[PDB]
Amino acid sequence: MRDYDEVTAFLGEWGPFQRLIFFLLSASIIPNGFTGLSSVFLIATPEHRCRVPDAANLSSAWRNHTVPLRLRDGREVPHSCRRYRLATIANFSALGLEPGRDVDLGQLEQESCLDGWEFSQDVYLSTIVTEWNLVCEDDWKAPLTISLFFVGVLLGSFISGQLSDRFGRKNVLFVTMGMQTGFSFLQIFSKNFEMFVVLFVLVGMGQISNYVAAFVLGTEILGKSVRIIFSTLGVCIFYAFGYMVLPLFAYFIRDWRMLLVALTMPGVLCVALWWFIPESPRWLISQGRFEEAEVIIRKAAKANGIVVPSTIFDPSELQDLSSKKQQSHNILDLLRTWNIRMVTIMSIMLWMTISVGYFGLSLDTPNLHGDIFVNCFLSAMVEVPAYVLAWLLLQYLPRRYSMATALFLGGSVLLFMQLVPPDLYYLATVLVMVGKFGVTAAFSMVYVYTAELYPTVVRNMGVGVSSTASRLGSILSPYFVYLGAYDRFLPYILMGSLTILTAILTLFLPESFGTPLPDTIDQMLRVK
Ligand code: NA
Repeated sequence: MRDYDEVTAFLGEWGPFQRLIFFLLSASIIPNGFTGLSSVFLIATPEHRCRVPDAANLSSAWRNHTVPLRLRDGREVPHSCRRYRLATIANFSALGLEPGRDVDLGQLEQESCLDGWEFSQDVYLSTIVTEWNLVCEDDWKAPLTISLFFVGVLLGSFISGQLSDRFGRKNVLFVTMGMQTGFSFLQIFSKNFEMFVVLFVLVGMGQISNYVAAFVLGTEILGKSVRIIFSTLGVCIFYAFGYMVLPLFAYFIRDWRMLLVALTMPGVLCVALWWFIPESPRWLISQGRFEEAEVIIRKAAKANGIVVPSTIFDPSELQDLSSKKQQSHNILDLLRTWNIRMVTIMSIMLWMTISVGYFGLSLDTPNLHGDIFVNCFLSAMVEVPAYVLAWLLLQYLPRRYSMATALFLGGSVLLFMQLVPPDLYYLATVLVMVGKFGVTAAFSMVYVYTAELYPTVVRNMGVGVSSTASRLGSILSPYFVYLGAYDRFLPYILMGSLTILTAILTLFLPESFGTPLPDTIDQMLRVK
């Protein structure tokens, strides 16, 4: 009995076919890059103050003091959710009494905005926050729509695998890419907040589905070695490239409708790949469609320029290939033994905390001091070296110390943020970027570490559980940034403390480097 990897070895690990599949599937991830974190610009909050109509007979003296003041960063700014009672202000404004002299501004009555907000346009022209006034009493609705986006991402992860197994990798890939672009485009015509949130949920469901489908297809077509490079550096780097390109558009386009129009344009180009990406021959063989798999294999061989007589490719054996034993599906197997139970709980906590930190640090860029566009670009740029370093470390160093050090650096750098004085405010940004670098590195390494820790019989189930925990952590991430209203540094304190605790936790996991991967739970390494 041969194996698929052994029968198709005559194609070679690298060449025009593998090069084209690799770069066409990796480039298909660029739309996933700027779509996920577009909330940084679509749902931004400009400066605002209580509106006052023009019908009030207020002189220039009162027109400068219609809103109470508050201190912020030492300086004073207008109150964002209160205004002096317009009836009372006008009552003696008409009579000629002057502000601050006759009537004490510290004793006047206050009321919430009855006529709306102003939403200064220094940086943004319009956002969904300005569109539907998601401020003050309704400010909690801004992080809710982001959480619902990640909820949709969560739900899409469950059904995408089953759907692609039932209907094929390419079909689901392109269908979900089409639905993601169609629903993202329809948001331009949103009529109310509810329609926008529902469409955002479906957008996230398609974004995850067309990411998982492309990942599976790429990992199934490519060879034994190029598979790991594609899985770890290809898609991640192209996602980072998309994330880096996201702020370049937002710099020129500052209207959420036009920004959505621009960000959805590249997704249309990805439809041109239908004639250049083949179906996974392994899946077709598993379906019994050996003729199509043979056709695709012969086309690939012709593309690579390898002469393929019967003595080097016999399609009869293609119908009688070996098949690996099914992995267990009962989730109880992960919790019926002490060691695997402890490992699973530690992996869940690790993945959830890393995801929470990674997304909280990415969503908090608009609040840092400096240019929001440059800060977003820097946040995206540091991911590339993080991925390269993660790959090199996994290639040459033990995972336990590598991840422990990465998490320690990331968590510790965030705690020092409160100590930076305003004279060197820019030192805060570099600390945040270093923390993002460390968190990205740890997030990249944790996948390979967890995949190595679990045995073959429950590897897929354990990785899936850890991924679901990571999705939950991502869902929770936007609410950590929301705490910035109640305290400027609380989100960083929380994320740093959790990252440090996770770093200490990593030192208790067993070390898989240099040890053969186990096949059964009894061969699983024992926790410290
Ligand atoms: Na994609």
